[PDB]
Amino acid sequence: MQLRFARLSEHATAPTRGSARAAGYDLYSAYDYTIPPMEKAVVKTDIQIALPSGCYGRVAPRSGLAAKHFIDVGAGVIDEDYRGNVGVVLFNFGKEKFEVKKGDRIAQLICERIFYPEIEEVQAL
Amino acid sequence: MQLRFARLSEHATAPTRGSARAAGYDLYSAYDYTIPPMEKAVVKTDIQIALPSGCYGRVAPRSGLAAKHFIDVGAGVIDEDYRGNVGVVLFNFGKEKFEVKKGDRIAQLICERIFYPEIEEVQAL
Amino acid sequence: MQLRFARLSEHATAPTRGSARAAGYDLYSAYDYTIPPMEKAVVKTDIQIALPSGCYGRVAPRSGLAAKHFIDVGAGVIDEDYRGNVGVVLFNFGKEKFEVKKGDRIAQLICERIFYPEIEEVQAL
Ligand SMILES: O=c1ccn(CCCS(=O)(=O)N2CCC[C@@H]2C(O)(c2ccccc2)c2ccccc2)c(=O)[nH]1
Ligand SMILES: O=c1ccn(CCCS(=O)(=O)N2CCC[C@@H]2C(O)(c2ccccc2)c2ccccc2)c(=O)[nH]1
Ligand SMILES: O=c1ccn(CCCS(=O)(=O)N2CCC[C@@H]2C(O)(c2ccccc2)c2ccccc2)c(=O)[nH]1
Ligand SMILES: [Mg+2]
Ligand SMILES: [Mg+2]
Repeated sequence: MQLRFARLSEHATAPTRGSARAAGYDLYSAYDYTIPPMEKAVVKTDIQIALPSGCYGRVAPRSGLAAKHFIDVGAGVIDEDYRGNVGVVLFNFGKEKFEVKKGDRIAQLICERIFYPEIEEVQAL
Repeated sequence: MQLRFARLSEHATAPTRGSARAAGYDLYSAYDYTIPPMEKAVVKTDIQIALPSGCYGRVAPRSGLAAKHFIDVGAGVIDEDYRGNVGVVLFNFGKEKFEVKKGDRIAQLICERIFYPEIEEVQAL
Repeated sequence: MQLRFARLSEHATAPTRGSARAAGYDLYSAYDYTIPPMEKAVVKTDIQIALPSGCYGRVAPRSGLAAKHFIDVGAGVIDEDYRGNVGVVLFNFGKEKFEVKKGDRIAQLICERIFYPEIEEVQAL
């Protein structure tokens, strides 16, 4: 099934995936942020998504931002039934401030397949 | 396609999942920990788990603890055959200490589906 | 349901997985690196890989390095069609430098199953 989304404001950008077999859709900041050194920011995308059945959506790092600028992505687990505004929690572990501009790609969204098991307690395994 | 667990001591709390389609089961600390700024702790759950076949268990961040308190989860890959005490490695990148009380939810456990491929070397792909 | 790889230099070490049900294959450094406290390094494996169809390759942390040495892995999303040198972005959040010696295992490679959905914009969910 498809990944669907809707744009919660005009500042949102539709996620894109250039390559057919790329693991994730690019997520774009809907706003300017300045993240000082050793600080975190929630970067809003102003999109809502409806994930396909049988996965969650992992908000995962973009490789170049980590290797060049020491940016990481925190949190990241979007439940299959989440319909709120997707926020990317960015961590700037670098020594200088990191600027996000509206329309910058700042993370990717991977549809990771998972089980939804029932849980059972036993005395010992 | 059940997740089974056992309590290794009476300090453990059975993992829970509120929504049927949340990605993960909440893991609870069995102990109090104080994590100073820019430090790590291994927080013990005092549970052992038996993951379903075809996945590993990812210990992943709770979204709120990351966006509000700059808490991140390190390590996180529990192999399908692991039967030891589940430990959550918490990183506090905040400027203030972070208190874990016994019984606090500190991470979530996601059953992520994976392959177990054989490996082969070639001269060049 | 083969993972295929090729060595790009003679400094590369073939990835290994000791347990049949371990989530990932060990990745080994091709070089010596010294990572200062609160810094990062891109550790080259000098291998290229060809992932099985239906997954991407997560470069994930080794549990012991995170809980003992405060090492974490950045980036980590290797697309199914990536044929370049696999680099591991290591973050040293410890107060002491961390030494990587050529031949050390520095991360694991997990074949995470994923969907590759088409994307559809709707006016609202
Ligand atoms: O990385 C993630 C992980 C989960 N989710 C979905 C849950 C987001 S949230 O439901 O949990 N949420 C939306 C409104 C408030 C809160 C929040 O935006 C937030 C911002 C600031 C302080 C506390 C919470 C948020 C956003 C992104 C990640 C985590 C929390 C994301 O969007 N991104
Ligand atoms: O996040 C993870 C990832 C893997 N595992 C399973 C393997 C845990 S462990 O086998 O690898 N382990 C138990 C004995 C020592 C070690 C440890 O508790 C540890 C604590 C402190 C210093 C060194 C090792 C541990 C626990 C949790 C994560 C990583 C290490 C977890 O529980 N949590
Ligand atoms: O963890 C990852 C995530 C993705 N990839 C594949 C893309 C690697 S890369 O194509 O994107 N790459 C190869 C040459 C330059 C770049 C790089 O080696 C790099 C090193 C130093 C600065 C900037 C980029 C790299 C390697 C690993 C992760 C991120 C960048 C990895 O190997 N490791
Ligand atoms: Mg506006
Ligand atoms: Mg995953």
